[PDB]
Amino acid sequence: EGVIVNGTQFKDTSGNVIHAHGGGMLKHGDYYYWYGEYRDDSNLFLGVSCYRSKDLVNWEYRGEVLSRNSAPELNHCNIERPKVMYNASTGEFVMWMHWENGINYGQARAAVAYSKTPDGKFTYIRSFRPMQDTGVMDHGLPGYMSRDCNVFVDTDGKGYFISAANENMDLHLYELTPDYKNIASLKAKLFVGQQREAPCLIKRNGYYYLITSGCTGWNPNQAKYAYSKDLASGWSQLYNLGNSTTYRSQPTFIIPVQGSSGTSYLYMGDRWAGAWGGKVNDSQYVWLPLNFISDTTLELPYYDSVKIDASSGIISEYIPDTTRYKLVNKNSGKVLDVLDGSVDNAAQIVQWTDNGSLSQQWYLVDVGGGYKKIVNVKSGRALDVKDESKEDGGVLIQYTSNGGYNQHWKFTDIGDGYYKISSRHCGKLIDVRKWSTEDGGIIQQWSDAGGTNQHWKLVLV
Ligand SMILES: OC[C@H]1O[C@@H](O[C@H]2[C@H](O)[C@@H](O)[C@H](O)O[C@@H]2CO)[C@H](O)[C@@H](O)[C@H]1O
Repeated sequence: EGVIVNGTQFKDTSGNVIHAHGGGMLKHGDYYYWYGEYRDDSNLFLGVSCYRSKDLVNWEYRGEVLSRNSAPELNHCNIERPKVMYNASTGEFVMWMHWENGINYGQARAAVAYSKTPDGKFTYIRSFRPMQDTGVMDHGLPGYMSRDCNVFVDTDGKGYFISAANENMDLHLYELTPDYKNIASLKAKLFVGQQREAPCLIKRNGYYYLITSGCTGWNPNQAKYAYSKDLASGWSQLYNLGNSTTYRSQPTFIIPVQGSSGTSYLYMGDRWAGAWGGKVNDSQYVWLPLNFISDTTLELPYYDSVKIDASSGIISEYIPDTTRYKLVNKNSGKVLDVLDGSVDNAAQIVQWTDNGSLSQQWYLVDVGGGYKKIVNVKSGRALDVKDESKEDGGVLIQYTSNGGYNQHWKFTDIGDGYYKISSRHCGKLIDVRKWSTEDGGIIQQWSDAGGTNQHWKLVLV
């Protein structure tokens, strides 16, 4: 039962709430290590917890790899978004983070630590504003400002540290020295004046991807991403990821989960309790699979429950009720299907002859109220009203799950095993365009006209 429930606080094997907010993860040896920070009673840096696991669902407490006792300046300060990276050369784990006074946010500086072991007590080094010796001034103080940060290890073995500089208006990508413990140079300035936060740097197939968020404090916002063949330059524009609130969370880290079947990229986020006036320690977590439609097209769907099999390297949606269904039209006798049985995103939904194919099989996931999710079997995509249309003739397609109301459907029994499937967005029924009775008939959205082309029978398979 390797299933995770988003919007909650995961519990470790001990039965206690996991506290690794704004944390990250590292895959070394046979274990996945989850680092993170958490405040105390005075909302100050208490410690950087570390959790270990092989299945990525059951986490074991390993203590604080970093504490407020590890250093004199760690006593009364703010530490958030701590990330850990491994060095093949040295053989030691280097840890980066964001440091503040605890009184204010004027000291936008980065902090560094390291240890010979992953779950061992780290030794704090120093806190500083990158390029301090260069003499450069960034808003009153020497050295580039450094708040929200993250680490990345390239294929060539070069370490990288990224953080928000120039009052969180610009992103600075710093190249680290071979030891990962110092900054070697300023690789490039990314997305200037665009004010992107909570950056996550990853790589797939010679393509670098940068998942960022907006700057609106606790309030969740529209997450975005970009790609490039080179870190120095060639970066694309910003493309929206997830919904308008990133499913009520903020991106924190993204790691490749490799297994026998292949590689599935895992997304980590934080549902900050600050949104509803709660303390940082009451923040929940949101884990979702990061899917790659193409080298240039990314997808971040929202599953209320996610199943993970680290061994095989598969991250997909968890369906509570695996019961398969066929939706047969009363008028045509055809069943609900996907055009050309495609698994592509935004694929047109059409009616087709009952041929017992996968494309014609659908799950039904309850999502509160009298509404449900109609999910295709051949493709985990959900039945969706294109562009959240509220007009007659509005085409229906299969799209990535995004918790949108244009993906919620209510079944209204009309008798004899037939239903009127209305959308939650406007209330219009699933309709076969122009009363079509042939294969390829466009499935659309239309007002309840009492027509038989709007009536569907639910059949178990
Ligand atoms: O493309 C399908 C997709 O559309 C979303 O609606 C978007 C729409 O894509 C976009 O063109 C428009 O500018 O904004 C709409 C929402 O704000 C749906 O949300 C999604 O479920 C899919 O249907």
